[PDB]
Amino acid sequence: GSLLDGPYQPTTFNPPTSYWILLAPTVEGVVIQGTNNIDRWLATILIEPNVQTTNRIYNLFGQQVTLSVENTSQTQWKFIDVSKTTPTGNYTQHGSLFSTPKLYAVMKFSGRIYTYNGTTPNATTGYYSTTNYDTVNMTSFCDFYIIPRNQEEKCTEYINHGL
Ligand SMILES: CO[C@]1(C(=O)O)C[C@H](O)[C@@H](NC(C)=O)[C@H]([C@H](O)[C@H](O)CO)O1
Ligand SMILES: CO[C@]1(C(=O)O)C[C@H](O)[C@@H](NC(C)=O)[C@H]([C@H](O)[C@H](O)CO)O1
Ligand code: NA
Repeated sequence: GSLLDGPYQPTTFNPPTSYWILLAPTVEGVVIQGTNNIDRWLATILIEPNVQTTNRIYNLFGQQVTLSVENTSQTQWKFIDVSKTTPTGNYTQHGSLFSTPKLYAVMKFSGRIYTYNGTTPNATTGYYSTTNYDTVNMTSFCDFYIIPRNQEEKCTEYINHGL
């Protein structure tokens, strides 16, 4: 199709700005990570339905990181964005997406990293103001597609309803 470039394999890349990276993860874990190497170490984790509060180990930027996570949703998977602002600091959790299709998306745009949050089929976009936003290198750990920002409405549709 002429709307969705891909699919592409898991890879390390520095995407251009104004492009949504539509991610299609399979199992629970780290979906994607990215950093400006300065003041933003950002990642998205996926959690299966019905997970009571527990510590889990995630491989973030080549080290084991223990995070306290939960998914109280009985039916929906949970994407959590994870952020630390210093290389030696702690990750905090933001912009949860409760999802049935299990699709996620990320974009570098005007000073920010954009992702989706809320509850499908009514998910919206959210953002993280990021120093040198355009330089952020990403590693996707799952298959992904590329869709232009001018076609954002269709990306939102996919987040909410699936492919
Ligand atoms: C500072 O707030 C947060 C965070 O890290 O962003 C919010 C998050 O909802 C919470 N997670 C749970 C399951 O309660 C978490 C842990 O309580 C804390 O990190 C202990 O490690 O604290
Ligand atoms: C400082 O304000 C903002 C920002 O980055 O511009 C506003 C933004 O709406 C908010 N996004 C979400 C999804 O929570 C974000 C994060 O809480 C923070 O960046 C985590 O470090 O904070
Ligand atoms: Na999010």
